[PDB]
Amino acid sequence: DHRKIGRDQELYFFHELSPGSCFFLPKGAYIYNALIEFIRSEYRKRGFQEVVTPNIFNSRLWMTSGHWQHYSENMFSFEVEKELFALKPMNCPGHCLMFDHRPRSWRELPLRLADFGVLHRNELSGALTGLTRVRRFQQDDAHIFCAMEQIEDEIKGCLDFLRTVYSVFGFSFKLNLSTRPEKFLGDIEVWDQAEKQLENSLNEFGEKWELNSGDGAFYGPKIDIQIKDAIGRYHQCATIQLDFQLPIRFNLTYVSHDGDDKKRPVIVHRAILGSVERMIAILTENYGGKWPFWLSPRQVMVVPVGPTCDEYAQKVRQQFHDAKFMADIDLDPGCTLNKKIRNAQLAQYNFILVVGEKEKISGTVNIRTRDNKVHGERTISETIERLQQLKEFRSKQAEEEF
Amino acid sequence: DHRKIGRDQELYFFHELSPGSCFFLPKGAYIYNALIEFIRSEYRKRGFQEVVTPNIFNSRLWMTSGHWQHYSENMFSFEVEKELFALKPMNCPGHCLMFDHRPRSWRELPLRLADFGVLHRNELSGALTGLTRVRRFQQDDAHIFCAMEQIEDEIKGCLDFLRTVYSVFGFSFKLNLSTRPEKFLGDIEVWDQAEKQLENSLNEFGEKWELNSGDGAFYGPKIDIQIKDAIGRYHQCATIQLDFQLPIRFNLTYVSHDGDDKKRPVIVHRAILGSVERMIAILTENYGGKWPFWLSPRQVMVVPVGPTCDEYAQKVRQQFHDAKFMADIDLDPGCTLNKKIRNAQLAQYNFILVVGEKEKISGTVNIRTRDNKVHGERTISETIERLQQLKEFRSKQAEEEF
Ligand SMILES: C[C@@H]1C[C@H](C)C[C@H](C)[C@@H](O)CC(=O)O[C@H]([C@@H]2CCC[C@H]2C(=O)O)C/C=C/C=C(\C#N)[C@H](O)[C@@H](C)C1
Ligand SMILES: C[C@@H]1C[C@H](C)C[C@H](C)[C@@H](O)CC(=O)O[C@H]([C@@H]2CCC[C@H]2C(=O)O)C/C=C/C=C(\C#N)[C@H](O)[C@@H](C)C1
Ligand SMILES: [Zn+2]
Ligand SMILES: [Zn+2]
Repeated sequence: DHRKIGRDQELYFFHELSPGSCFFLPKGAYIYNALIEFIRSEYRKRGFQEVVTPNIFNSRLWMTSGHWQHYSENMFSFEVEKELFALKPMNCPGHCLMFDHRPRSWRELPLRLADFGVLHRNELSGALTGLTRVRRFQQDDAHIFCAMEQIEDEIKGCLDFLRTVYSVFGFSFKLNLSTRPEKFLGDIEVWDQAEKQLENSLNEFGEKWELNSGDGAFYGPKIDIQIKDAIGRYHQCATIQLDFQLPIRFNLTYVSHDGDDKKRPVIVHRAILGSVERMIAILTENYGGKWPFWLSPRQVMVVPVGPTCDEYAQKVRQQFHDAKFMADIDLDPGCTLNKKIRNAQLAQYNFILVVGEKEKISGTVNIRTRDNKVHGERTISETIERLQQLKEFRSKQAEEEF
Repeated sequence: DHRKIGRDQELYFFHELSPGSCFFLPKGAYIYNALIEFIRSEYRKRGFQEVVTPNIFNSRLWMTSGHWQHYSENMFSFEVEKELFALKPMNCPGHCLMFDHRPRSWRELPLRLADFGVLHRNELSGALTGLTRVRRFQQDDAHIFCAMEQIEDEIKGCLDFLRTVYSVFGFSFKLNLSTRPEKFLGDIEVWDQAEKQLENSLNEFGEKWELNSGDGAFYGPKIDIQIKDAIGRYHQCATIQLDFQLPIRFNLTYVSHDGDDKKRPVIVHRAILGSVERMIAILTENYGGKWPFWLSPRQVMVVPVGPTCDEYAQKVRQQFHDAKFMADIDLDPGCTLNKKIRNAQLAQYNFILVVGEKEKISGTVNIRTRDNKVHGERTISETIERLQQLKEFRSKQAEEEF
């Protein structure tokens, strides 16, 4: 489904020379960068600070993190000057080094570090499918370093995030709490404070949530989120994961209000999209090829009524292109208006701007949609402004709200 | 000094667990993304199309491109499922695969594909210095696929690209043509057409250039370009490099206007900044920590006169942060106005917004620069507007031009 649309819409493809990795053609790449810019746009508002980290590390780091022990087979390892190195499966330890880079206080907390960095995980070749099961991807990854007392407040924020992002997509979602398992690490009082705060947040949030007892990780309790597509399928995407182990293994510390300087923070792993790749696949199948305007690789199709208008159509497009819209043009003299409009619709262009003598004289465009409805003849400036609003607010039906 | 400035400004650091790879703190990360965004802003105007490509490839690909026989000592390679894979030192072969993905025509040319993808090259620990000699970097990398006859024009565009970017940085620059070496591959006629067109555009560019004979690569002629910093030191960053070998090795063809489907295009490797890392090192060295407002990780410092205004100050600081600016705040009740201002000026904040009771009721701010010049009182909206104009135009002196 999403793969066939990927090839048909010239979004992305796969080659046997890099299994589990994807090739994004300029349009799919536009979608990639669009999603990332969305996440960042929310980061700037929510107090998340993006960082750039290394993609490879010495084996010792993975030894202290616990990957070399429990993840070793999923990691690509190689040798640099007789020392063991590996590509990062996760961004977490690198962020731990960043927190531990200098002394930190309680006034810095909560400290939220976001990373889009490239993750590699070694998946058996037989199990690889499309963008769903991959060896390479960029996850929208942030870690929250806070005090225990702050947890409840950070979680509710973390939920407010989800509900916002998904509400842009038009997804409905369900939540579930996985608590302390049989075998667990660290003191149980910490576990209890944490889980109490988690429950309080989930209840304050208002959504019906499920409790899976003992299904949490040994290093911390967790909230999992599943997304429901248009057809009603569920995909595990978002997660909120507490880690008490990581601060101990990297010996992480802040200076309390008190301030005792031996207090360790709590780590919160969170992702919302999952990975960009995964979100792209799911969205490609969910939208059925019809992309919302802000995500759309083909936003505008300028078509002339006749060759006489070929120049005007060139101007118009350029102007829309200078408005940061993805705007193409159909100049083929050997094809009819209706056929160009229809083909633009089959190619899933959100807006088709038809121009003719009347439009050339008045400096206007005749607005057609993908649906294909008529929005009449408007000035190019009016149209640009309206489209700009539809793009900025990420309207899911732009054509109807025009 | 760029290391010392990186640490003192809290930009980036290095760790023994990943030598040759850099850790970018939120400020350095801002600089990073700002540079990439600049290059993209110029890509959108010049007809460059960005793509996303895999970071690891099968040994077969590198044996096709020639990296296996040539660059293998600088490549990190590892075994997966009894097959050799490697991290990509360069983006080129993947782009060749993207060109070869479907049949193409003269109408599609020139086809300019840009890639910001992460590149690793294996450098000796002893050779590693800061951001200047690294194992990990993101190149601003583009490949132009054009017909031979188009070369002279494309090169011209390339130069115009070079001229624009550097002029934003305020960099003067040198140009040198390297031509066919004694040991060379490809037909000599092709070489002669290429070098002819290169000479022509270098001459129509109107800037003095040096001729280095036989100093070119075996696979093509090239134009190397060096930038001079404010101190008068030259750095090798930009390159335009022709490749006839890559199209042959990957068997790339397009359909000519005349109907011939057997014609190979010419590949043009181009990079303006070299690597983002490298450009960051050079700019850190060049500016002395005094960043142009658009590149500056510290844009705005909000200082309240007294506790009564601590509220208003945080609203201001918030609004500016929503406006996408980097805006900090100095709340310390134990410190005087003048030393908060002086310290902000020492920390190289471009603009210092002082906020009193008078400003709280008026919905205004009192503007002071890094150079300790007063712009007086302006509304928040006005200030945001002017600052945004100065940011969008990437002005070299924002403080003086406000
Ligand atoms: C090295 C250990 C392997 C662990 C047993 C892997 C499990 C399969 C599972 O626990 C992983 C997990 O849920 O990670 C989830 C991540 C978060 C988002 C998506 C999920 C993701 O990235 O897949 C987060 C956990 C990171 C955890 C650590 C780190 N560093 C732990 O301290 C460390 C003990 C993990
Ligand atoms: C495998 C070959 C290795 C070649 C001999 C390396 C030389 C040391 C040097 O010529 C590399 C070079 O100039 O690359 C320069 C790149 C371009 C900008 C920065 C520079 C950069 O990235 O450093 C570009 C060349 C890419 C070339 C190819 C590819 N693929 C060639 O077809 C292929 C034969 C390269
Ligand atoms: Zn994590
Ligand atoms: Zn190249």
